[PDB]
Order: sequence, then structure tokens, then C-alpha cells
Amino acid sequence: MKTRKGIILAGGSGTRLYPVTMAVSQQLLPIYDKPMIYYPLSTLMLAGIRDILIISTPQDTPRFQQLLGDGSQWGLNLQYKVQPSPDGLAQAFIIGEEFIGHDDCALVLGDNIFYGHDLPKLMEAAVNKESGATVFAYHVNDPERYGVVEFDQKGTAVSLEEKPLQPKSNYAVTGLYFYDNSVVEMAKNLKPSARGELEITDINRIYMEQGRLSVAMMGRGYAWLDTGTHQSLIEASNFIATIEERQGLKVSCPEEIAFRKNFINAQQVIELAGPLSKNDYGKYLLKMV
Amino acid sequence: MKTRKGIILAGGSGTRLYPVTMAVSQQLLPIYDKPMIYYPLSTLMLAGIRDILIISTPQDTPRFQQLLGDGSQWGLNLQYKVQPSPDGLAQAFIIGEEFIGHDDCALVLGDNIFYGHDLPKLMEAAVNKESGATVFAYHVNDPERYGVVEFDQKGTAVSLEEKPLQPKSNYAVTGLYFYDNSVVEMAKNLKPSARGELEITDINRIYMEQGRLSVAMMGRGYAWLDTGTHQSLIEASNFIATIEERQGLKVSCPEEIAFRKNFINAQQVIELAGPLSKNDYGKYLLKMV
Amino acid sequence: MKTRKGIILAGGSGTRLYPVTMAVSQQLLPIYDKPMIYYPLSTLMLAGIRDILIISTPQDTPRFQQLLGDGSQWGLNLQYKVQPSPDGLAQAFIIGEEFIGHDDCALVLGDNIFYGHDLPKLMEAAVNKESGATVFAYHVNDPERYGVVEFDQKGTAVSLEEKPLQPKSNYAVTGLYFYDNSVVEMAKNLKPSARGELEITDINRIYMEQGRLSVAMMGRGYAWLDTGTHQSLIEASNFIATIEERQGLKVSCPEEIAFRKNFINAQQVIELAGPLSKNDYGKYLLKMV
Amino acid sequence: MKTRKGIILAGGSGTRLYPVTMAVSQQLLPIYDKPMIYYPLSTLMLAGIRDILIISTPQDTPRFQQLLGDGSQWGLNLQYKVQPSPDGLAQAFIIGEEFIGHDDCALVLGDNIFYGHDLPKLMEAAVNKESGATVFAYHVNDPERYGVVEFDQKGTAVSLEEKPLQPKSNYAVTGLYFYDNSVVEMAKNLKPSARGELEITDINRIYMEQGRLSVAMMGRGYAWLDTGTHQSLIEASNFIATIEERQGLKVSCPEEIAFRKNFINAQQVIELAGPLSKNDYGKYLLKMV
Ligand SMILES: Cc1cn([C@H]2C[C@H](O)[C@@H](COP(=O)(O)OP(=O)(O)OP(=O)(O)O)O2)c(=O)[nH]c1=O
Ligand SMILES: Cc1cn([C@H]2C[C@H](O)[C@@H](COP(=O)(O)OP(=O)(O)OP(=O)(O)O)O2)c(=O)[nH]c1=O
Ligand SMILES: Cc1cn([C@H]2C[C@H](O)[C@@H](COP(=O)(O)OP(=O)(O)OP(=O)(O)O)O2)c(=O)[nH]c1=O
Ligand SMILES: Cc1cn([C@H]2C[C@H](O)[C@@H](COP(=O)(O)OP(=O)(O)OP(=O)(O)O)O2)c(=O)[nH]c1=O
Ligand SMILES: Cc1cn([C@H]2C[C@H](O)[C@@H](COP(=O)(O)OP(=O)(O)OP(=O)(O)O)O2)c(=O)[nH]c1=O
Ligand SMILES: Cc1cn([C@H]2C[C@H](O)[C@@H](COP(=O)(O)OP(=O)(O)OP(=O)(O)O)O2)c(=O)[nH]c1=O
Ligand SMILES: Cc1cn([C@H]2C[C@H](O)[C@@H](COP(=O)(O)OP(=O)(O)OP(=O)(O)O)O2)c(=O)[nH]c1=O
Ligand SMILES: Cc1cn([C@H]2C[C@H](O)[C@@H](COP(=O)(O)OP(=O)(O)OP(=O)(O)O)O2)c(=O)[nH]c1=O
Repeated sequence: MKTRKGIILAGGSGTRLYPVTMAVSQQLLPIYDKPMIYYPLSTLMLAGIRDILIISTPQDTPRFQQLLGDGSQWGLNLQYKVQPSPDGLAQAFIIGEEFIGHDDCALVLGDNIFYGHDLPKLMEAAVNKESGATVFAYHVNDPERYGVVEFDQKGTAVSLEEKPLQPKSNYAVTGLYFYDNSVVEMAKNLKPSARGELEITDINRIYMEQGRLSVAMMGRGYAWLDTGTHQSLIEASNFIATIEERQGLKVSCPEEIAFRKNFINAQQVIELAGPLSKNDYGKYLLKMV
Repeated sequence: MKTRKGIILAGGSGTRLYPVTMAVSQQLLPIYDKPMIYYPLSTLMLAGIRDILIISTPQDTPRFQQLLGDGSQWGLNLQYKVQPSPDGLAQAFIIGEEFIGHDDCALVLGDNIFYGHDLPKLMEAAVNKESGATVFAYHVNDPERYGVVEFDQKGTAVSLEEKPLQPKSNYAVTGLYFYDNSVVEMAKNLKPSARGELEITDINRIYMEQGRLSVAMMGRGYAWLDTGTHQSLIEASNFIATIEERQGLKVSCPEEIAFRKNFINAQQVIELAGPLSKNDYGKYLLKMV
Repeated sequence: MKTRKGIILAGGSGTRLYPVTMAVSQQLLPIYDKPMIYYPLSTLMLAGIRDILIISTPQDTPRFQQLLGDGSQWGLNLQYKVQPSPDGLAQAFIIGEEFIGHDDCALVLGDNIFYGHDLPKLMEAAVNKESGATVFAYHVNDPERYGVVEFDQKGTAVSLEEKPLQPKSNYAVTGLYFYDNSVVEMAKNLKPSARGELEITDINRIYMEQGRLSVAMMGRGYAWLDTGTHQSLIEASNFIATIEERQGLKVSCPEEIAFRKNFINAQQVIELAGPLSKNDYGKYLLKMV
Repeated sequence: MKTRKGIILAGGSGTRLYPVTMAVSQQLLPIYDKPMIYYPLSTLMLAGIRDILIISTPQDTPRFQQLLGDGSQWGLNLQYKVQPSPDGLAQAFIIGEEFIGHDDCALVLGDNIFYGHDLPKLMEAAVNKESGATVFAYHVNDPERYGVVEFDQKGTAVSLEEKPLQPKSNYAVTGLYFYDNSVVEMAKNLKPSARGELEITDINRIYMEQGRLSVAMMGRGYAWLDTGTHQSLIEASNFIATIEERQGLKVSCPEEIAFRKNFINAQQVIELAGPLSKNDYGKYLLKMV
């Protein structure tokens, strides 16, 4: 079965971005010309995932709901659910248990921005895996902040460590994961770590130990950004602005992606673009069709 | 009488920023490391103004209230009032009539960033002005978007025009205004312009016609920025980032300004910083004391 | 025959960048952390091309020679030749006639930056092409500045126009070209255009008219940037900075590419890095091995 | 006597910016739209200094000479001299001894960028000091890299330390200094420090100990940037670009400054702008007059 369900974890406390996240969800902050959540949303769409559960805080879940609605305007089926407190990424599968049911499911972090040639191609392989799980390894400047994958001399991934003191490599596990149905049972049996969180890295270690984990390499030609600090947030925005100004094309425009994947037709695009044509966003869409 | 009351117009529509501003007020958007409204708030505070009225939309007013509270944490007296519809800058004096009472009052637009050596000094002259009004003239590249001031050969401001098809100069009127109590009656008597808005420029033209308007020059040494477009918003963030990274000092940090102007003392800063010391903002405040 | 020779057109006038380019060649300007010419040089190297001719102005050729030497430090064979006057891109094949001999040859503009996942792969098809030529089509916002390709309903490129008043599409021809040996005779027979230049576009039109031109699409997933204006130059630098800061990996580092493609081995890298280990570039190279 | 002579130290090895400074002097690198040296040059001009000695490396001194000439086109008198090796900032006064003669003299580092309201006013005070010296203290993020000034509780500067291990404050001494004639004798008697350089900080300590040093504060409202790293270089450029795009005015344009200070007239500006009107720089100047 092709993965057809996805969860966007869009909550957290956002303490590092304080005070910008004091009155606005990190996932609603702009990345140049569109809300941050539009990016991970576009990533799932490109992967062919149209049934998506969005999870956020008790305060912000209603806000995403208000901005996105049921997502039928983009040919999607959006559902919402609250995570009482940011107790860990793995909790996404406990909260989303009903939604997931007996199906495979992808997980993408609400602040993750992916961009690059063949990204869709890269995700399809994971989407079509009958069972097991697929995560992606990306070379980053400071491994210590993430789940770090260790490889042997042959290039085989042999272990994963959450925020190691001494990273065994500079390869971090990205915020995009693809799982078969067994992840729900794994999450339910996890016990909090010393830092009191349900670790998704423990989930991934389990798949690895069962020999069911594909650590797909996401090359340097791809861009994987997260907006962890004020600094990285602005760099991400400059990155996006440069590409869009140069190409005259938009990065992660859901309306566009839905149109090109035939989720909606030109008439639907025209209606959505109407209210947005007082600036380039809407004019872009009108021109697109 | 020194101007001791101020109003921040923090509402509006933000069409030029859709869909960014669909689910986030322009004034809540981050400008590098803090919400946009911290800048105009700081500008008033630096002028010695502590009693401030915050006006926004029906939906966003409560959000600013949640973000700022009554402002006592910073030695301020903040109040809030809703602007039913974004019918014009001048409407700020109608909505804020009770708040203003019989006193002088300043108005600053929520998306305006002012920065420069001796900015406090420049404002102090306006703050101490007995009667009449003071506005500021700043040289910009696209004057047509603003209220534009015409000067005669001697350099005396002789007329103002809102968005003229043909600017008589490249000097725009900034979003910081100081008025005496007569502005309230002026606003109550304005008729909407062809574009259906109560024009702050008509108020300024009235003071100028009565010979009561001081058009103070705000030189090139100062930075006056707007964040109405994707472009201006990212440029402002980069601008602020450069300054702060270099100085190790923050631009428009309310806690810091409140401390340096003795609105609050060290213990209060220490108390505010504690629960925030986990992020750089907290560390910044502790280093300060 | 695989394309094993390349030419970098690194001269020109740079009027749009005066006075920046009055005392510094556009190709010597930094793009974040390395001179501009390192990028096109890397592009050729990634295509497996080691024998490269660098063409510049009478004044600047010696500077590039001092910067790059004979390239043996990176397992390359670099040569230099002066372009008396910036009389057109196509003049590159007249000046480089002896260098080319009877072989195939690639041409890359000195101010062109290419980046993206699988870029090497895309070039390899051109590199292996038996005869004819290959150029790349990229979607941009201001096509009028470039050679523009027209496609029919089926998507087949049917015509090219240099700076048309009315672009027939938004696809510009990039600054990376692959040619068979017949390009030399074509260039020697060109007559200057009304703007008095030997047009590379006329050469491309010739291959297209003989049905020997492959117009390969370079998708939105790739970044193709120019640095002809103040604006494009700073945007490119910010673009590169974001990528590198995030990855802890450098874009177009000749030493690294030479190492990864086995042009040189570890000892050589270690020897080059030693005297540079005092700065981050040296540290970067040592970390690499 | 008003200081009427100035020296721009524009040499050094630039190792930190390697490889960008391998084939281009750090002082010829662009800062958005003009060579870096145009900035310190503009600073001396604003201070009323028209007789300036430019010092660089054996290789680059001729390049500045070629770009700037005798500077009479801007109403200046430029002289050039080589510093065999970067043996320290204080060496500027030994090399420039003949040039200085019996007069007072200012020193500005070739990579220093100063900007802010009243900068000229700030410098005039130092320019008019009969004797002694004036340096400026600026709060920076990392004091350790500069000469650091320690102050007592009253705000009086009491000591200076070059690159202290434990900075006694976050105030660094900027790259702009104003001296009376006694600095030449001081420089001649200095002995190299442990790091083998003639320290300008020892010069400044001498003035301080003789009670002849004015440590003028350069407030946070001013911007003082140096382009030490690739990162700071790009931030400086973004800073300049934002201000210029917003104001429609240029920062540190020598042609403009010479015109406004009446060093040259409109006709001279028109002639210089002619060759530069293929881009905004020249058009700016033409419009200016
Ligand atoms: C942990 C945790 C994170 N998040 C989502 C929010 C982010 O988009 C994504 C990334 O993890 P984090 O970035 O670390 O989320 P965070 O906001 O807690 O970061 P910090 O407070 O240190 O600044 O995960 C949740 O929704 N729930 C959670 O329980
Ligand atoms: C390898 C390598 C690639 N490149 C740039 C060239 C391409 O635009 C981009 C991608 O080339 P590719 O390496 O072939 O694509 P990749 O994303 O698979 O890279 P990897 O898996 O090895 O991390 O990287 C370099 O600049 N330096 C290098 O050392
Ligand atoms: C008009 C109007 C503006 N504003 C404040 C919001 C902004 O901070 C400041 C500047 O006004 P504008 O920016 O021009 O109003 P806007 O936010 O609707 O922008 P757009 O053209 O994209 O729709 O004035 C109000 O609060 N109330 C109003 O009635
Ligand atoms: C005049 C002038 C100043 N400057 C820079 C130097 C200072 O850092 C900054 C401000 O110096 P000042 O010009 O004297 O301050 P200002 O803000 O009053 O400028 P004005 O009223 O003339 O618009 O401007 C230039 O770069 N070019 C110029 O032509
Ligand atoms: C024309 C021409 C360009 N060039 C190279 C330089 C650039 O890297 C690349 C792009 O050409 P252009 O950039 O358009 O040439 P230019 O540098 O003169 O730009 P400007 O319009 O500001 O004067 O081609 C040459 O080397 N020789 C030439 O005869
Ligand atoms: C199509 C499409 C892709 N993408 C992003 C997703 C990927 O990171 C990147 C490239 O995916 P791909 O589109 O499949 O790669 P491409 O370079 O071949 O694109 P094309 O030939 O259609 O111009 O573009 C969008 O943001 N919006 C879109 O409408
Ligand atoms: C030391 C020294 C510096 N310089 C000038 C060059 C710079 O504009 C200015 C600033 O000092 P530095 O910046 O440290 O000069 P640098 O190029 O040696 O820096 P680094 O090699 O560590 O990257 O001083 C000289 O001209 N001569 C000298 O002897
Ligand atoms: C003090 C202070 C000023 N400001 C901004 C407001 C002004 O635009 C700019 C300059 O205000 P001023 O402080 O009066 O000018 P300054 O350059 O003399 O500052 P100082 O000597 O104290 O370092 O700094 C803050 O944002 N926060 C602060 O805590």
C-alpha cells in the first residue's frame, strides 16, 4: 500500500524564538511570502499524500483550522487535533492513532522546509515501501542538535543517537518520516527519556534493530532548513526570496501544487486567487492558469 | 504640557502580504528577533510616553492584549480598543477620543520602524511643543506611496498631498505624529476621501493651513522603514540583524528601554529574565543588569 | 568522444557594476566565501573536465593566472588567453581555436552559478553526446535579458531569439554550453550583429536549424544565478551563505571537488590545507579528509 | 590647528577572508555598490580631511593608485605608499612620517564602515582638538578581537588592553583615530609586542597615561562595521543595500560628498558620472545635480 496519510506536527513551545513565538505560532510565521506551515504541507502534497492530520497546541490548533479549513479548496482532507503539551515527536502517533487506523502514515514537522530537484522522486520510493520505515540523513553543521546517524566505513547506517554529546557523524535525521502501521504500537509502548519526552529517535532505533529501517541519503544538492533560531529563520527567508525572484516561480505554493497534480482545476485556482491578487501571490496563480 | 499619551495603530488589512497576513497580524510578524509591534512601542517609550492605547482589529486586539497585558511589567499603562473596520489612520483619534481626554497625544503606525542616533532628542522637541503638531519628513525612493511634503526655495514646507500622481519632492511624512488636543475635533469633522478613508493627511493639512505645523526633517542618518511588502519586510529584518549581531545590543527591546529610562529597576528585570534565561532573550536581559 | 575540454569566459566589461568593477573583475568578486570564478570552474570540474582555458581581459588574465596557476594543485591543466576586446561570447571559440584543436568543448560564463541535486548527471548526458550541441533552458522572471527559447505545443524547442522585445516564453538559455568540434568553423564565419557582437545565439540557432541541438530542461529544483547587477550579486551571496551555514558544506570548493573526483588524493589535500589551517577554509579542507 | 591630514591603512594579509582576498585586496571588495575603500575615504572627507595618504601592500598600492589617481577629481590630494609587510597599525605613522611632517593626522582603517546621524558632528570635535588624541569606543558583540577600553563606575575610561583574554567591557576601540603630531615620535619608539606587531593600542595607552586621550563614546545609534569575516562582509552589504533602497540615497558616495562639501562643482560631477550611467550609480549623480 502507498502511504496516503500524513501528520504535520505543528505545535511545540518555540522557546528559542521567544518573544516572536509569544503571540504567534512558529508554524504561522512567514517564510518570505507565505506561512511556514505551507512548506511542510506542500511536501506531503508532492509525496501524493492528501489525507492529513494537523496537530498543534490547545491555543493554535484552532488558528490553523481557521486559516486552512478542511483543505478541500486544495483537494485535500485536513483534520485537526490538539497535543495538550509538547511531550515529544513520537506522541504524534498516540494522538493520531484514531486517524491512522490500520494504515501507513508519514510525519513531517511543521517547521521543516525541504527543497531540491527530484524531491518528489526521493519521497515516492519511501511512499511505495510495503513495510518498515524510511527516514532521511542530511549533512548539517551542528549534528548535536538532532538525532544523529552513525555509518560504517561501507556507508551503512548502524546506529542512531538523540542529541549526542559527541556526534559520530555530521548526518542528522530530517523532520520527514515515513512509517508503516507498526509505529502506533511502538509509540504507545515508549517510556519518556531522561528529558521527559517520547523520543521519535527511539522509534527509529526500533525499526533499525528490526532491520526494517531505510536510511535514505538526502544529498547536499537539496536544501533542508528548519527555523530553529532567529538567525536561521531569516536565512531561510532570504534563500526562498532569491530563488523566487530569480525564477519568477514560487516555492511550496499549495494552490499551484494542487493544480499541477490535478487535485483541483483552473476554475478552483481562479476563485482562490481572486482575494489574493492585491499582491504577487494571487497574480502569480492567475498567470499560472 | 509634555506629550504623555500615545496611540499605536496596530490593525489594518494587510492585503499586500496575503496569505501571510491571513492568519497573523502584520504587527505580530517578527522583524528578526521580536514581534513587529515592539518597535513602534519602543519609539513611544523613548519619547517618555508610558500611557499608550493600542488599537487593532476585532480579531487581533485580544492577541496584542495577551502579548502585552496591561504593560505594568514594563512600567507602562497599556489599554486596548478595537477599530471595527480599517477606515483610515485619522479614525485613531475618534476611536481613542475618551482615552485622549483633554491631553496632547502622539500617534505611531504599528508597522513603522525608527532607528538612529539622537532619535530621542528629535522626538523630545515635538514632545515639548506647547500646541500645534509635529510630523517628520524623510527622503525615500517611492514618495508616491505616502503623504508628500512640498518645500519652497527657502526650504519651508508649504503643502502636503496624499499619494500624488506626481510627487513635488521625495520627502514622505513618516508614521510618527505628535498632536495637541485640537486633533480630536478635527478628526470628528473629517469627511472621507474619494478612496473612502479618513485621511491623516487632511488633518496635517489643517495644521499647516493654520500655520501650526512643524515639519521636522528626519535626516539620512536615521532609518525609517515600513513592512508593507514581502520585500520591505525581509529587508528590515536583515537591517536589524546586522546591527544587533555587530553590537551585541538589541534594537527596540522594551524591557531594556524600560530599565534604562527607570520605568523599572534591576530587581524587576531580574524577575522577568529568570523564566526566559533559557533562551537568548533572557540571557540578553541578565547581561544587561 | 566525451567532452574533455572547457573554456571559461572570464572577461567582459561589467559596466552595470561600475565602480565596483573598475578595479576588480566581476569574476574575482566574492560570492560569500570565495571568488566568483570558483563556481563556473567547479561546474566544469563536476562534468569531469580537467583541461580548461581561461579567457579574460588584457589586464585581468594575469590576475586569474596568479590566482589559479596551472591548476596542477587540483589535478587540472589550466591555460590562459586574452580576449583583446569584449566583442561577444562566440568569440571564445575563435580565441580558443588552437586550444580546442579537433576536440569537443564546453563553454561556461565566468559569472554563472549552477547548483542543484543531480547537476553532474544532467551535464553527463551533454558530455557524452556524440556530436551536435547541448544547451540548457531555465525558467526566469526577466527572459528578455537572455537568449530565449520557443517551444511548440508538444514542448519541442523550435526557435531561439537573443533579447527579444517580446519573449515567446520565460525560458532563457543558461551560460553553460556543450559543443562538438564544428562550433569552431561556425564561430569563424559569424558576422557581428547590429549590436556589434559575435552572438553565441546565432551559433545555437545554426545547430537548431540543422536539427543537431538538444535543449535540455534545467528544472526549478536547480538554481542558476547571474551576478550582473548589485542586486543579483548580493542575492547570490545570501543564497550560498544560507546553504553553507546550514550544511557545514561548501558550494563549489575546487579542492573538495578535486578530492572527491579523485583528481588528487588525501596527502595533497593535507598539504594544501596546512598553510591555510589558520582560517576556516583550511579547517574545512582538513575536516574533509 | 584643525586636523587636515589623514592616512587610510589599506593593506594587511586578509587571511581570514581567504580565498576571496587571494586575488583581490580586502579594501577593493565591493560593499553592495562601491569599493570598500570608498567608505573610509568618505569618512575622512566628511571630517573635512582632503590631504590623504593611502598605504597598502607592495602588490595593491598600485591598484588603489590606478582606481583613485591623485583624487583631484574629487577635490582631494591623494598620495600613496607601500607597507612592505603588515607589521602593525602603528607602523602607519613611521611609513607616513614624511607625509605627516609637523601636522596633526587622522588614521582610518581601510575596511572600516561608519554610518549614523551626526557622524560629521562627532568627528569635528576630534578634528578641532588642539592637542592630544581622540579615539572612539563602540559596544560590540565580541570585545576580545579588539583594543578594549575599561571604564570605572563613573564612566571614565581608565585602561586599554589589546585583545584581552577577559575583556573588562564590551566597548572596542574603533578603526578611526585622531592624533596630534606627537604620535610619530611614539610610533618610532614602539617595540613589537609578543605577536610581533607595532600595536596602535600601545600608542593609545601612552596618550591615556599622559592624560591626553579623549575616549569619545560612539553610541548604539551609529553603525560601525568592519568586514572581518565572510559573514560580516555580507551583513554589511545587506545593511547598505537596505538603507539605499529605502532612501533612494547612496551611503559614502565620494562624488556626492565632494559635491555637497563644495570640493568640486556640478560640472565636475557630470563629467565623472558620464561613464557611470549604465547603472544607478551614475544616474544617481546626474539626478543629484
Ligand atoms: C516537541 C515537540 C515539537 N513540536 C513540533 C514543533 C516544531 O515544528 C517541530 C520541531 O521541534 P522543536 O523544534 O524543538 O519544537 P520546539 O518549538 O519545542 O523548539 P524550541 O522550544 O527548542 O525552540 O516539532 C511539536 O509539535 N510537539 C512536540 O511535542
Ligand atoms: C560533491 C560535490 C557536489 N557539489 C554541488 C554540485 C551540485 O550542484 C550539488 C549536488 O551534486 P550531486 O552531488 O551529484 O548531488 P547530491 O545532492 O547527491 O550530493 P551528495 O549526495 O554527494 O551530498 O553539490 C559541490 O559543490 N561540491 C562537491 O564536493
Ligand atoms: C488604515 C489603516 C491602517 N492601519 C495601521 C496598520 C499599519 O501598521 C499602518 C500602515 O497602513 P497600511 O499599511 O497602508 O494599511 P494595510 O495594513 O491595510 O496595508 P495593505 O495596503 O497591504 O492592505 O497603519 C490601521 O491600523 N488602521 C487603518 O484603518
Ligand atoms: C551627506 C552626506 C552624508 N552621508 C552619511 C554620513 C553620515 O553617516 C550620515 C548622516 O550625516 P549627517 O548627514 O550630517 O546627518 P543627517 O541625518 O542630518 O543627513 P541629512 O539631513 O543631510 O539628510 O549620512 C553620506 O554618506 N553622504 C552624504 O552625501
Ligand atoms: C561579452 C562578453 C562577456 N564576457 C563574460 C563575462 C561575464 O562573466 C559573462 C556574462 O556577459 P555579460 O555579463 O552580459 O558582459 P558584461 O561583464 O560586460 O556585463 P555589463 O552589461 O554590465 O557590461 O560573459 C566575456 O568574457 N567576454 C565577452 O566578450
Ligand atoms: C512542481 C512543483 C515543484 N516544487 C518544488 C518541489 C521540489 O523541491 C522542486 C523540484 O521538484 P521537481 O519539480 O519534480 O524537480 P524539477 O527541477 O524537475 O521541477 P520542473 O522541471 O517542474 O521545473 O520544486 C514546487 O515547489 N512547486 C511546484 O509546483
Ligand atoms: C595590520 C595591519 C592591518 N592592516 C589594515 C588592513 C585592514 O583594513 C585593517 C584591519 O586589521 P586587520 O583587519 O586584522 O587586517 P588583516 O587583513 O591582517 O586581518 P586578518 O588577516 O586577520 O583577516 O588594517 C594594514 O594595512 N596593515 C597592517 O600592518
Ligand atoms: C537606549 C536605547 C536606545 N535605543 C535605540 C533608539 C535609537 O534609535 C538608538 C539611539 O538612541 P540614543 O540612545 O539616544 O542614541 P545613542 O547612539 O547615543 O545610544 P547610546 O550612546 O546610549 O549607546 O538606539 C534602543 O533601541 N534601546 C535602548 O535601550
